[PDB]
Amino acid sequence: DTRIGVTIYKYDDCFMSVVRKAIEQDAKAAPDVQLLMNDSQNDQSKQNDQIDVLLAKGVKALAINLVDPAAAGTVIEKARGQNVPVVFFNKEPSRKALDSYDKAYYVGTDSKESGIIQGDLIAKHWAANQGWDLNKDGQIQFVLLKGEPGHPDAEARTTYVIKELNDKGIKTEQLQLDTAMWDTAQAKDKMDAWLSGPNANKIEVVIANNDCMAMGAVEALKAHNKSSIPVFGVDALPEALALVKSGALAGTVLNDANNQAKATFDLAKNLADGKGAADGTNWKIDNKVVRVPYVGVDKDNLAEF
Ligand SMILES: OC[C@H]1O[C@@H](O)[C@H](O)[C@@H](O)[C@@H]1O
Ligand SMILES: [Ca+2]
Repeated sequence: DTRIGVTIYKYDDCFMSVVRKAIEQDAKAAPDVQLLMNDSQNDQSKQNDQIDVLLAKGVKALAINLVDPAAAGTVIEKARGQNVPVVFFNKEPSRKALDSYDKAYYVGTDSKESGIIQGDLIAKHWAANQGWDLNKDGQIQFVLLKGEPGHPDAEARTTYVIKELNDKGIKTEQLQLDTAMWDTAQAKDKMDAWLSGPNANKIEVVIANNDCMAMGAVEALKAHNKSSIPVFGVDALPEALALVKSGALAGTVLNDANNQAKATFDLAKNLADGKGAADGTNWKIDNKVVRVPYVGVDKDNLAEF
């Protein structure tokens, strides 16, 4: 049997819980493979110790979902000590980090694409709902709930949702922006504060970098009887799709957990076996990276998801 060590940055991350379960399902098809699954409990120091333990247990590959993206180098040097391949997933290392070790790979997404798609969804809905322009100034007065600072998805989704709106001719005014660290409760509390402050009446649209934060905002809006304000997310979690159906969420963007899990597993297994990373698969690896497309979702195409 081939042992592959896997770390998930925290099992209670909504999206990574989906990915974790998918990778375990994929491991069923490989009777020759054993995954050693680790919850890093949102602590890079805990993850680092877990990786040491995995390497001591003789794993032939690592699949690592970092707590801290900047810690890729640290993790690479651990893997290098055993000359073990490492497939990073979902939190993208720098190009320099990936190039520092020939056995380091990455599976994830084109982060900017999710921001562009989200911006196009907002543009569509804004044009179709001019009642959303509460102050009739032709600009979107928005608040934005950001993911972890420095996380490539948080940075790209935040930059590109606004860039895309602006590029499409829709001016925007940032009323508030803060991180809620990908978390529902923090997002709910932050949105509630914004709704309880002076100038809460100016808020026209809520933009969240993910669905779990969007869901927290939905709950805060409900508490204030402000559900007329639209909310947009990213991931297309099942719970989020149910809120698209009910009208509580205006739109989201599928982050394809199933294919990211499958690519991570396939590459890790090949690398563990000493084969080419993409051998026997149709994955297109571009300079050691696989990116899986995002797809926008709203009521108009929900039936497809
Ligand atoms: O790294 C974890 C984060 O990954 C992102 O791609 C997802 O959209 C977030 O929901 C998740 O919290
Ligand atoms: Ca306005």
